[PDB]
Amino acid sequence: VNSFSGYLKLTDNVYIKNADIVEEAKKVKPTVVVNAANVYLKHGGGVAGALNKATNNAMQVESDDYIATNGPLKVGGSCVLSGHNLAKHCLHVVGPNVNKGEDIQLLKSAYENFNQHEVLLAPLLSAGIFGADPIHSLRVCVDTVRTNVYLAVFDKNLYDKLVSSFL
Ligand SMILES: O=C(O)CC[C@H]1CCCN(c2ncnc3[nH]ccc23)C1
Repeated sequence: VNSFSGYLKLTDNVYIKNADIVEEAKKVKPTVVVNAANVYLKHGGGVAGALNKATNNAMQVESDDYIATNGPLKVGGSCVLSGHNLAKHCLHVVGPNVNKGEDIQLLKSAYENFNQHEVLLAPLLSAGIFGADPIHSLRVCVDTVRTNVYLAVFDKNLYDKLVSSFL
């Protein structure tokens, strides 16, 4: 038993809700919140900009030190950093950005990072400003993640289309 509430169950291990991931993180304090990161951990907009704003820019300060030490992530890769006031940990995961021409096949590699964590609150990778089809992203998630994932979908209209079209 865990503290996630109001989710629709899609499969044995994947759940979904119309929610603002920032507000969900603020209430649940999950062990892991996933950020929709880029390779530079520049949290300017989308999910990343919203998560970072909610930390009063502490996420960005920590991220800049991480990059200065380690260099950029790989597309499809991830790193574990602090969850600040939102979660114990933040798993920064880089899905391919279609608006940069990155290979959508890397989306599966991106979701594989979730399997290193027993339970996660997450957005749909490569959705939103990353330019991928969220229905495809959900399919890859279901077919790749084996750990327990709670997906927060900000847009109510999108949430209804994902549910109604789910196979
Ligand atoms: O319609 C969706 O979910 C997909 C849109 C992407 C794009 C970036 C922001 N998107 C979010 N997803 C969940 N929570 C959020 N809070 C603030 C933004 C946010 C995900």
